[PDB]
Amino acid sequence: MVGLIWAQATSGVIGRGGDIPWRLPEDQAHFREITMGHTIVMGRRTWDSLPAKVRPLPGRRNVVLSRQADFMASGAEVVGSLEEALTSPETWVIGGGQVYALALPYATRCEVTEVDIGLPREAGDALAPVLDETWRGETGEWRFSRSGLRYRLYSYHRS
Amino acid sequence: MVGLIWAQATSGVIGRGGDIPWRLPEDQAHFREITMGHTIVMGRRTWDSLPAKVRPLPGRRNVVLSRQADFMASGAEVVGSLEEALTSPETWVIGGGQVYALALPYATRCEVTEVDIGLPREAGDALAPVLDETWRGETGEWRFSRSGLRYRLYSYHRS
Ligand SMILES: NC(=O)C1=CN([C@@H]2O[C@H](COP(=O)(O)OP(=O)(O)OC[C@H]3O[C@@H](n4cnc5c(N)ncnc54)[C@H](OP(=O)(O)O)[C@@H]3O)[C@@H](O)[C@H]2O)C=CC1
Ligand SMILES: NC(=O)C1=CN([C@@H]2O[C@H](COP(=O)(O)OP(=O)(O)OC[C@H]3O[C@@H](n4cnc5c(N)ncnc54)[C@H](OP(=O)(O)O)[C@@H]3O)[C@@H](O)[C@H]2O)C=CC1
Ligand SMILES: Nc1nc(N)c(/C=C/C2CC2)c(-c2ccc(C(F)(F)F)cc2)n1
Ligand SMILES: [Co+2]
Ligand SMILES: [Co+2]
Repeated sequence: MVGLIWAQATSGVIGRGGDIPWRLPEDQAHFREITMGHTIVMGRRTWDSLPAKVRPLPGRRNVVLSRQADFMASGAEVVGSLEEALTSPETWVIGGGQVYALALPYATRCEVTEVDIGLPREAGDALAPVLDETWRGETGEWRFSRSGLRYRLYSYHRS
Repeated sequence: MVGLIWAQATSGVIGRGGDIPWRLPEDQAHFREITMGHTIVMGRRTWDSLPAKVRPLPGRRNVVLSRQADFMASGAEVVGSLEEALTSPETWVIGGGQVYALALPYATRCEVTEVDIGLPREAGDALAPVLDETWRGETGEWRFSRSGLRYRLYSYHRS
């Protein structure tokens, strides 16, 4: 099982300026629940976005994709291809835009948090992947984050 | 990864008289999508409940759990303990009531369809397992089947 997990604005923006223009504790808790115990695969830029204090994310096999053969990610594995990272029963691809696109052919689940923020797309933004017809999606109810933004979860799935 | 998948009335009834006392085509398509490609494990009574013309379920490794040492299920593997049945990247336990109770301590996910049908629990009924607070899951909310019944999906997980 390869899954993708991401949060996006309604416009599809998932990152900007190397970070994320919102922060929902409730979604972070859902992210921890879904990924705990499993492999997490992330691009190098997303690894760079994690403060050294918090990485590797605990209780998970942290894997970083990089084309730099000598890149060092203390507490993680750095691999040069996505296929190397797929040696567990569950692998969660946790970003960013480039790695979601690369991992989509391998995936059977996308856990997508939609953030009710009106965020027009900018040059340089990282964007969520386009999901074609093969994906089956249950659209959850709008929830109120304590941050003030509404959000809802889509659990997309395909065989 | 061991998951349980079932559809229940709100009361918890999943089976009666060797049958499922409703029809929900959207749930069947959902069950097909989640189980396709994977191992499916079922108790002998559930295997018996499938007409020979529609078993084994296509595209899945069908496994039947029975205490009869040399029971034959043409088109499936027969095992005498759930543990022999599991061997998986991904196994879905597909019923019925006895096998769900046996399998729950090994499960990390339950995919539950709840059918809004006023079905009282009756002596002899097959019942769904009742899930702890340790099973964290969203809560679907009510959808309308072309069968005319109302239904919703729960995706339970525990870390
Ligand atoms: N909203 C959300 O849910 C999430 C948002 N984000 C955001 O996403 C943004 C970063 O995403 P993005 O900019 O797309 O960068 P990524 O995080 O996708 O990392 C891109 C890097 O991954 C490596 N890489 C990419 N493709 C390959 C390949 N085929 N083979 C080997 N290595 C590869 C390269 O590393 P190198 O350059 O070292 O070779 C590349 O520079 C940030 O803003 C971040 O905050 C991230 C995760 C979740
Ligand atoms: N709504 C739904 O999602 C579903 C509903 N159903 C319904 O459920 C009902 C059947 O459920 P149920 O009556 O509980 O029967 P099960 O389908 O759970 O089969 C029970 C049988 O499995 C075998 N078995 C049970 N425990 C063990 C064990 N520990 N070791 C080895 N073998 C074991 C025995 O077979 P033997 O007697 O051969 O030893 C036992 O008779 C039917 O009405 C069916 O339609 C079924 C699946 C899904
Ligand atoms: N959600 C959920 N879980 C399940 N384990 C099952 C079925 C298990 C098995 C093998 C008999 C279903 C399901 C599928 C098809 C039908 C219908 F063919 F009768 F229409 C009814 C119910 N649905
Ligand atoms: Co699957
Ligand atoms: Co898990």
